[PDB]
Amino acid sequence: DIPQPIRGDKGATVKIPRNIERDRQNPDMLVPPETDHGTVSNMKFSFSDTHNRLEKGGYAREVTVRELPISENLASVNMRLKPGAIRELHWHKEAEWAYMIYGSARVTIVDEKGRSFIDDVGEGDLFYFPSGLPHSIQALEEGAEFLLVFDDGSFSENSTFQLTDWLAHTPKEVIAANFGVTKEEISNLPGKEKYIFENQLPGSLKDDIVEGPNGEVPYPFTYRLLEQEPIESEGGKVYIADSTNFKVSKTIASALVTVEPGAMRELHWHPNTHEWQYYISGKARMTVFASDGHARTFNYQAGDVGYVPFAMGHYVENIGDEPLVFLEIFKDDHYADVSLNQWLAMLPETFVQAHLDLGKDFTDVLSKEKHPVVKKK
Amino acid sequence: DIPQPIRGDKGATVKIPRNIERDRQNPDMLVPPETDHGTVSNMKFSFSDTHNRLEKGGYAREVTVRELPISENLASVNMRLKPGAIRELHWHKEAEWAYMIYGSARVTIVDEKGRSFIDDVGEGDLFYFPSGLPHSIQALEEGAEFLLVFDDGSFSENSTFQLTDWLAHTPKEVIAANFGVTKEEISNLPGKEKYIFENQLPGSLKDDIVEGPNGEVPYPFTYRLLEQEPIESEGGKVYIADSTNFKVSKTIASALVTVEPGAMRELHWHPNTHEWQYYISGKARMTVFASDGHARTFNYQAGDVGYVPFAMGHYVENIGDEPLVFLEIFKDDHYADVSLNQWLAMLPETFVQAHLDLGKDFTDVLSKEKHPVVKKK
Amino acid sequence: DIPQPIRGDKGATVKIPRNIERDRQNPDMLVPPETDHGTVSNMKFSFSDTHNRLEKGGYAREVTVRELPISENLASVNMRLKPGAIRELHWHKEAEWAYMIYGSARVTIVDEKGRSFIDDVGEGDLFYFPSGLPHSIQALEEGAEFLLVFDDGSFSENSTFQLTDWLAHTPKEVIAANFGVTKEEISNLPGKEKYIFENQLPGSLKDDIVEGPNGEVPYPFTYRLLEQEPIESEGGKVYIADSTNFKVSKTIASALVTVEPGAMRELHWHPNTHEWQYYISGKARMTVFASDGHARTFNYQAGDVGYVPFAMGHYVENIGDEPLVFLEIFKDDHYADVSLNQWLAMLPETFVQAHLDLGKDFTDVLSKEKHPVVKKK
Amino acid sequence: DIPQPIRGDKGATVKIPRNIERDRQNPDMLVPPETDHGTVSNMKFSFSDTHNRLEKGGYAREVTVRELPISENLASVNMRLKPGAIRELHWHKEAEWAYMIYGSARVTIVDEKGRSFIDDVGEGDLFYFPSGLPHSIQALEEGAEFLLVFDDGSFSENSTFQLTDWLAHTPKEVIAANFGVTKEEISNLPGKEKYIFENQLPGSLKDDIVEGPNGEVPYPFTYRLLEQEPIESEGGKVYIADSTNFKVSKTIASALVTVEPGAMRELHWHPNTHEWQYYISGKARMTVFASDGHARTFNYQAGDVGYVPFAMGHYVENIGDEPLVFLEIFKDDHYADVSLNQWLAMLPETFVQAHLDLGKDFTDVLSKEKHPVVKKK
Amino acid sequence: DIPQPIRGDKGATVKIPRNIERDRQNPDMLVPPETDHGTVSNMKFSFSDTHNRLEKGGYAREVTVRELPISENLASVNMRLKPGAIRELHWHKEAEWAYMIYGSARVTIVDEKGRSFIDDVGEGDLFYFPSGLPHSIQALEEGAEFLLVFDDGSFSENSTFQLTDWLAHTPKEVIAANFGVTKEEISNLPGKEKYIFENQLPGSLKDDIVEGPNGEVPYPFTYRLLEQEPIESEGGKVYIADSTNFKVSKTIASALVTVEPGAMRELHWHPNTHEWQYYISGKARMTVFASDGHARTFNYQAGDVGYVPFAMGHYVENIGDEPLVFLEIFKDDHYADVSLNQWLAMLPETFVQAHLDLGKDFTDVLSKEKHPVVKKK
Ligand SMILES: [Co+2]
Ligand SMILES: [Co+2]
Ligand SMILES: [Co+2]
Ligand SMILES: [Co+2]
Ligand SMILES: [Co+2]
Ligand SMILES: [Co+2]
Ligand SMILES: [Co+2]
Ligand SMILES: [Co+2]
Ligand SMILES: [Co+2]
Ligand SMILES: [Co+2]
Repeated sequence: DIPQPIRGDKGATVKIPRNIERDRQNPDMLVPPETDHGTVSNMKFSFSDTHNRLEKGGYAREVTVRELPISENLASVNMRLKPGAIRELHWHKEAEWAYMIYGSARVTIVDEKGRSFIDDVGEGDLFYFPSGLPHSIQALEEGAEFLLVFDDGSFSENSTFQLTDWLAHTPKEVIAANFGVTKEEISNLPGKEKYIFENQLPGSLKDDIVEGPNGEVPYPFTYRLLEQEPIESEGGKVYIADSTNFKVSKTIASALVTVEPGAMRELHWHPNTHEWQYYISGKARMTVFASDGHARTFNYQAGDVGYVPFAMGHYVENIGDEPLVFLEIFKDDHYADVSLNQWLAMLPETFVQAHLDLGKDFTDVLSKEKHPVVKKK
Repeated sequence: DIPQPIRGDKGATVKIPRNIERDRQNPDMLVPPETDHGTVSNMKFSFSDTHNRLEKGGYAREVTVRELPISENLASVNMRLKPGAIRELHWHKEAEWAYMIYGSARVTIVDEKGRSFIDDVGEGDLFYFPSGLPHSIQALEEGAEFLLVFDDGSFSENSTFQLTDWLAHTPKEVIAANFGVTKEEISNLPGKEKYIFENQLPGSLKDDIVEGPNGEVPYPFTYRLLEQEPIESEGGKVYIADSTNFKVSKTIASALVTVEPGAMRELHWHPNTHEWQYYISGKARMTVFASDGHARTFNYQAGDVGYVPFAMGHYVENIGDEPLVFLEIFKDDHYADVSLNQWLAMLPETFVQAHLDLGKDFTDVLSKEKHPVVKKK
Repeated sequence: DIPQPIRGDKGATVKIPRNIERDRQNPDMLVPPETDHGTVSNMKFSFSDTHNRLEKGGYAREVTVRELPISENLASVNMRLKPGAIRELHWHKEAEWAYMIYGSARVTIVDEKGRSFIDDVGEGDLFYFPSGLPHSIQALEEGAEFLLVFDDGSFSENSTFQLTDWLAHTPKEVIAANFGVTKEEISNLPGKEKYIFENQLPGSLKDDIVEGPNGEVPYPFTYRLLEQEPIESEGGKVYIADSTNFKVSKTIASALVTVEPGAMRELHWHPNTHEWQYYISGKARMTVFASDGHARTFNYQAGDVGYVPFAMGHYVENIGDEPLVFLEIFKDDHYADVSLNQWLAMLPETFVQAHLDLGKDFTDVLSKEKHPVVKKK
Repeated sequence: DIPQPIRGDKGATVKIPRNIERDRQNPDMLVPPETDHGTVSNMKFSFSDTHNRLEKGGYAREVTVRELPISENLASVNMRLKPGAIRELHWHKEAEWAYMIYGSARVTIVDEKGRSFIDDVGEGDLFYFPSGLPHSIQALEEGAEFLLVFDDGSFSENSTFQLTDWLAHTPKEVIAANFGVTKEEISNLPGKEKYIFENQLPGSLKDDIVEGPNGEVPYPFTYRLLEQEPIESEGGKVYIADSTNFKVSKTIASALVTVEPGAMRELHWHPNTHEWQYYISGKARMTVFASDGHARTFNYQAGDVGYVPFAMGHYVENIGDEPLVFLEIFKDDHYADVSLNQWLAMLPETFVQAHLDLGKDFTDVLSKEKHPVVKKK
Repeated sequence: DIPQPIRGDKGATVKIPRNIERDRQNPDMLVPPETDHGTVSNMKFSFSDTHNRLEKGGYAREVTVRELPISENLASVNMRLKPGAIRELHWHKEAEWAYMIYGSARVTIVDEKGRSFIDDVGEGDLFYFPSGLPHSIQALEEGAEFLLVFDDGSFSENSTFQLTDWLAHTPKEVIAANFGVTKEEISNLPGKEKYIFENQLPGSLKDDIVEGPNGEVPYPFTYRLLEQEPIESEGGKVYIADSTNFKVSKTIASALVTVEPGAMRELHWHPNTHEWQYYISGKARMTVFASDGHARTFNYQAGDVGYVPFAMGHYVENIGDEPLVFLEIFKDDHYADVSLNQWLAMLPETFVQAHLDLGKDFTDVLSKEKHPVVKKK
């Protein structure tokens, strides 16, 4: 049927032309909980509402601070590559973190000491490129689609540094003198960037490996997140990757969260930094508690970006009949949360009861072990 | 008698209605030293000039960047609790540092790993809560009055995150699902925050201690400052607590300084960061030397906040007949100063004489040992 | 007696060393009204808490954004001159408005067309100097003390442009070529600025007037504020000067308000801009209403600066037994206010009743005429 | 002859009065490479275009963010001292790094623990003073001329903290009480700063050394850069000093680069931070590649400051017949670059060929060893 | 000969490699007047130090806030066109003012009511294009070279809105629907912008004029500056154009100043706004007096930009043997200045004497008429 912004005796039918589809995707916004209050920034933006850059070989679209101004420290690109297609050799000012949602791809990277790392990634794997280090992505036989996250909200991926672009804007005399070749020998350099371009499939990983007088990199730039043992609680699963296990990932900590229907990521906050979210699949609502009696609830589904400013209280509730699967990203060297449940369980029961005006029947259910995802009884 | 802004042949009597009381509290402002020069920001604000928030169980008032704009990195709350009264369980974005001026109180804190620390503090003790970590304060039988310092000037304590406020702005369905209880069971949750509230006195410390599967915290969140051996020089005493002795205090370094009458905190500066001051008792003047021939003198007494921007030269002189007692606060992992006296004592005497146009009779009195507080002969 | 921050069952006695004199000056800050709520910036500062610059012939002290950061658009100097003493010929980037509180002075100004205006100002008169136009102030037989207001909060009086300072930092060859004289004829130029200097009394005003070829200025730069007919209401008087009557005063609108014991400047706000206040004599309290359930009360007396950000609700109550006299200053081309009383009086009484849940007995007292100052019955 | 802004069919003769000398110093600006494109900030400023402060004993002139706004993190002073002349004892907020271009000088420094270090420096030596630590420079028998670099673009050296200035603006009573002497004994203190002043030559280094109860400094504050073994490639030499070899230099990394005629600093970028440059001798051009098809070429010669924002591609080409010698400065704890040549040499040749549309004849010349300076064949 | 930074006993010879040619251009910077003091921003930049954009038909180079950061409100382009060459139809956010230094050009503009103005401008004429109004410039038989000034310092000429660029980035279906034509009829549209392009000479002005239904523009967009009567004084001429005579020039006031050898633009300041300068021919020095004892002298010659922040004192002295010709530009609706001479001449002579410690022999030379340019006697 047709939803209306009505809650008990409050609200009214909509009398003007409206976007009923979007209203149906945002039931907790058209009709917020009575417990919402006050001004809170927007914490939700869909990749479907962004310009998609189409190239021969795939596409790329972004959610940055220009779409979602609350997220000043983190931005993201949803990138797709056809089989064999190459995201051109390049670098940026920002560090890059990635999750492989679909397919597989080969990455390259050269570090500051001239050492190369080349590796394949599959679904559920991560990669991380430190700031300034040059890299590439090439999709294998199935193609690839993945999420890139960059540690500056102002990022733009029409504005990174491309190999062929650099050369196209360096005097020919200089390129020739740099390499010890003639101007003639470099006459066929492309006159513009490629960005994404089609290419034949690469050979075996084993045959791409390049040996150097500087040795192997000390830590890999890929990580098999789904092959780790998750934190398992009743209604779901949590896989964490930060700089304590994925060693190179110094500026980005991540978690992949799965929430079964009827379950929720429990009430908690982060005492370290802001949370940036991407919703891979499913449907959720989350209330952000902003202090001083301020709270706003948001709805999310596949393709949405979410956000929770530093230290604000939140939960993520599955409100659909399918699994809810989302990433949590933090610009920091480690993941950390404080669980509301565990916090109160570790305090004297009389003290908690004095706060909450509730009795022993509440404090008895408190648990001193942390269960990030909990399921309704 | 009635003081006038007159110094030698300079200045004149006041001919308009005036605040004679305040003028008497500020003799070095109504009549600055001839050596003051140029524009310098205000470095002085009284808690008596702030709004006091009164609650059942005590009060709290603050000096922030909105009162004292030079102090952008540090703000402070003067908080008072009646016996048994509780400063409600809460958290903030800022780290918190505290000094117990009067009475005693019990604190609680839970860290990111779910480990609890509960302890009593008495006069002269400190506590420190890292950013984001939740905590509480409850005054014991004498009540309590203490100074809180927060590591962001923009702090406001009507704007921290309260337990009952968070719950009051979370949908009931969500609270019930989070804990595995019915909406009925949480029906009596307060509909608003408490902030400070009255409560019966707590039992023994020994009986409040809560055991956990995550073990004890690695370092205590309280510190007995007055039980340490002070640096002792002729006219006073200095007790320092930074992250090298009070291990958890990573973002705040402190010193409690006592200056006998006729004595002064010697000429020095800090090569690391800004100094924030609180005057516990007594009366002082301080000249801040701001470079480029700029200097301004300020007066201080009990209840005043003071400040010295990064690297500016200063001293703190007791100008009353009682002990002068004040705190120095630094947003850094350690205390450090450069003493003017010791600096010059460690340089060739001819070199110093060449600078100062003074002879061997001056350089002979220079001391290579540091005496933070010196007494007039 | 000794005031305590106690109101019924709220609050507690002060247990730490305190500023009792300042507490007596701020009773509505030590014990605010219970209707106060939430974070509001400081709206109060005393000239007695500022460094007084003393010179041969008088003094100058200032309240600027460095003292009162809410006041970004307006700054003030309290300046005193002994008989005959001269505030040196100078100019600034800011426009300058002034109120003569004590004595009398001669002012000079030259405009952009090379025309001069020279006039005497006594108690209750104003002057106004448009931005960048050069001027001077010289006290007459009685000396002078006055309040200067500048239309930028970042103002400093140590940093305006002084005549002798300009000449001291111009090459002697250039000064010589500028006036067609030799270097020797200007060798006695002061090597530095004077700022304020002693001098004999000037002669009669009529013998100082300088005629020239560009004619008289079109509008005077002085105004006799107390010689106008004030708005008189039950408990006081209001004298207004803005660009509509004091024609040159384009960037500053002003009002002098007198409030008898037991009276108040009524509840109102300004739809145009911020209010800057100076308290000439008497004792006051004001609550600033900041919207969204935020309000904060402040106390003021002789020598205090006050402030009310744009559109915020306020009243100014006399809480002493002597008349309360203050200036209201606005950076705009006219004075404007909305009176709470007059506003409701101009609406249908039943509409007002539906809002306030009061009856005809309330709406019957509302007045359609504006009475800016009302007296307690 | 007379150069014109003409390149092939583009540009035109200059028809207005012009600066032919400067045009001759900037041939790649009057006539940029065709490969330049788009808006790029200015990356070049000459010390010859700055105000020189002359004192008895030498001079000092600066290039700061007020001259070169792209350089917000780094500023520089070119300072000259006559034999025996002393740069007065002082300190700043910024850390200081220096290179001795001509002559020799003695430095002093006292650290936070009261330990002194006194040492001589000669041509090609460096010194580094951590922020806030007080120091001095005195030229020996040949005099001295050197480059100072400060780690804040906003630096000004008329605004650092001078010993005699501090004392000149401290009340005499306070100075006397600080040292335990009479006001009489300090009567001859200078009434103003000296900054740079003449003085007789110092005695032996051995006789200036001052012994302390706090021991020797753990790491020296001077460094003999030219006595280290340089990285040697075909057309030049690179000497690097960062915090890994010059231990105290925590915030500044440096390299001195020598480029023979016909040679160039190869194409590279820095993945860590911005580059600041000083051209000691010779003549160069450099193209800064700013991403998104933006590139601008600049010319440089002795006395010029240059700059390369974080991660932008660049090279430095000798375009004269003398050696090109320049400093590269980075605000970071280590030097790091990525060499374009080595980057591509460490990747599969087919992959590189696919990017560049070039064959095996290009990829064969790629070198896996880094040669910072390369010479034309 | 070889200039050295030596003035009497102050300064020393330059011991490091140096830019002797630039030093010869800046003698009052290598050896400033002793009356100079303190930190002042750079007020000088050369067009010769900027990247010259070369196109078929001419060139464009710019001085913006990225070159001269003190100039935040005004930027400039030196543009050259060959005979018949066209600066492509375009518009910008900034208003545009121009002075024709060489040759002649045809300009077009269309206003907000759809009315067109087309006119020819020769040497010494101005044009002005209000913000956002579309225009073009086309050189006549001689070619043209001119100075453009834009009322925002952040301007870039690579980033204005070009006709063909707009069409190139609009969907072909939309362009077709916009004009009621087919996609094929617009297939020959340029695929990119032209910016500057060659073209045959236009015909007579009379045959270019386009009549339309909205009528003639009310005020012309060109002005014959050199055909007005200048202010003539002893050593030169001043021609002023602002909104009072050149009616459309609402945001830019201008003056062309000619100063004979041995003459100077007298000591004055502007009470309204900043001054931006361009030096057309000749050689000058100017001291900018910045208040508080700060002043700095700069040298200028043909091709230089200069600046004087709001209200700062200045003069412009011809220091060569040829006439000195420069533009003064102000972002305001009128030109205004206060003359130091005229100012003092309009005050009582004894008041002036008391300030300057000079006698009647000085005040007797003061002139009540403004002479903007004075000649050395
Ligand atoms: Co990338
Ligand atoms: Co979270
Ligand atoms: Co707290
Ligand atoms: Co200190
Ligand atoms: Co004035
Ligand atoms: Co008002
Ligand atoms: Co230094
Ligand atoms: Co480099
Ligand atoms: Co244009
Ligand atoms: Co001028």
